[PDB]
Amino acid sequence: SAAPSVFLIDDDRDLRKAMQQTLELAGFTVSSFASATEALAGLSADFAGIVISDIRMPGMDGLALFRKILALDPDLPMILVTGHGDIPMAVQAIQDGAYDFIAKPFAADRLVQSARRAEKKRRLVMENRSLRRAAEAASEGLKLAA
Amino acid sequence: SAAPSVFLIDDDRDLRKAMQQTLELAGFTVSSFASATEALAGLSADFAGIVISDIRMPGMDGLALFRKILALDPDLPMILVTGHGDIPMAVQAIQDGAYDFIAKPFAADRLVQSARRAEKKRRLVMENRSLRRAAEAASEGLKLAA
Repeated sequence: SAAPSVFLIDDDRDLRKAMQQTLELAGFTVSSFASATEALAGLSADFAGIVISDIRMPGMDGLALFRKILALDPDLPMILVTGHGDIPMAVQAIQDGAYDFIAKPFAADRLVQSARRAEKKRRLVMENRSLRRAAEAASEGLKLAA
Repeated sequence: SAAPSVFLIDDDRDLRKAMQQTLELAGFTVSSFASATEALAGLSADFAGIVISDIRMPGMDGLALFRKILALDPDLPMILVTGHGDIPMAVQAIQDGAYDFIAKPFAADRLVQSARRAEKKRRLVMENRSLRRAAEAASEGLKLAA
């Protein structure tokens, strides 16, 4: 089915671009944004992809965005791109539900591996949800029938 | 249901112990081994847990163990504990199907986060497999019935 999906957020257009190309060259369909609120407006518990964001941003930072996403769906994985100094915070965020972090300057291969792992997680989640809905629907039809 | 499960492999009994206690204190049930072949003898596609192993070991190393596991079940996640010098290889192994790596000397929190992510992945996989089997079984019964 559809190629793996990513909502990518970064105030820095040059880094946003380099990361977006890395992901697209890895087979992902990417929607990128300069701001978190804009990305957020397109997100819901039905989103089949993952979110990748710089942890620091003017306005809504990466952890503020993470908390909005956690509220939307704890199983929608979020990856934090972080400078060395903010790693401890990113590790704390992971303890709180964030999915993973990538250190800057970003290594293209690490970015791809982290995104692929997160996307497999989201895919399993959506498939699980789908199978459960199918089991319920079937069960409901039969229930009525008999 | 059952607590998250781990097969932990390390030739070094002191590191094996410190890692095992970290995991058990994090809620995992751990079976630890000094050698890869011994751990391997207890593994199959039905294993509900994850594998964590030092990448270097006398006899069968961590990548040799990884290749046996890949052959058993690509979705049984394997985490490599690695020294700084072997990180590039561990990254290559991840590109080839290994799940993740942890750098030595191990940080207790990073070990726990990596194990929890891998264990959630395995749990989703086993649940997916279970739901599919349930859908097939139901479908088969109905097929016969009608």
